[PDB]
Amino acid sequence: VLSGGELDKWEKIRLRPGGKKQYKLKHIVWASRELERFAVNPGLLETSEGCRQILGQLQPSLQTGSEELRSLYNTIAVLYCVHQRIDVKDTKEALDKIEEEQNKSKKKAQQAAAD
Amino acid sequence: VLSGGELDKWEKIRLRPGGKKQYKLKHIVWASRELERFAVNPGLLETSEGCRQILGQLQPSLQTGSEELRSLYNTIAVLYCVHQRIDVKDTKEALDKIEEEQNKSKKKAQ
Amino acid sequence: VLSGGELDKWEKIRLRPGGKKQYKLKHIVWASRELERFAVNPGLLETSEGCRQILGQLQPSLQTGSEELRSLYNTIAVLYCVHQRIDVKDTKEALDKIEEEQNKSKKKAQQAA
Repeated sequence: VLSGGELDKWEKIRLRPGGKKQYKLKHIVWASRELERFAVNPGLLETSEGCRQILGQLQPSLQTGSEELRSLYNTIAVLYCVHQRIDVKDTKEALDKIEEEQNKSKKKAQQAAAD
Repeated sequence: VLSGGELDKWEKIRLRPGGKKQYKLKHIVWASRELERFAVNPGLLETSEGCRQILGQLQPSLQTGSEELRSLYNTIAVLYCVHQRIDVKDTKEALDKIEEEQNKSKKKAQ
Repeated sequence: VLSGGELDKWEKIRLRPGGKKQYKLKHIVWASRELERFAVNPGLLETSEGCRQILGQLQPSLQTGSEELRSLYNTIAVLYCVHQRIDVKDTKEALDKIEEEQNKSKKKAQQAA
């Protein structure tokens, strides 16, 4: 899933914005076997675009989603930023970074639109 | 999920349209554990809009849907009505009560 | 799910084109157990329409689906064809058939209706 080097980046990211706990290889194994459970292809965790796709399939369920699902989604958000080379200090910065990413492109959509 | 009173109602409602058996405490718990089985939020059973979001989430998987899914759908349907103080005597009523309130949404929406 | 003649047709189909292995009884059973797990009604498997409805539901998940889902969808693709008396030699022919119908009705109920 992660290059050693992505792993090194991963293992410094904190689970919560000021927390002492950090992401670990066990969180990737979990996320992979979780996706397996929900019949999503865990091989997808190995590229940015994979992760982008998974997040899109899970995005809709977020609202009514239990914290086991939100926990899965967020793990994959952090992974995505890691594959993307987007520097984050914790999970929330991951999610913000992804959002302000979408919001930028969806403007360029509106803006490419009137051409 | 339910206050007593709210739960008093619940416990006289019959599984069937017109059969003898009724709604246990045990069915809410089941409904809760089903939801987290489906990674859906169980705290949603605690509110009417909550049950209203769940039913909306579940409503497309229903036709093709298994007996457990349809069973989960129907008790959350009843939960909803009891929650909504829109009372009823069986599931079928609670279900017509959503088919027929949903139509009041559609006829008054556009 | 299948009737004897359907099951002769079935146990004569292969999983891959010039392939050796064909569809056993074990495949109908797995797919039935798989569907109940997916909270889908296994009794749908014994009709062309139900198989149809299961496939249209599964289809959006396919692209990011695991091999378990991909294999669930393929068995059911084949099962439909059989219920339809469509003469598909392997799974590949099964899935283009599913691909043929799924766009017929997609084009229909959007640009006709």
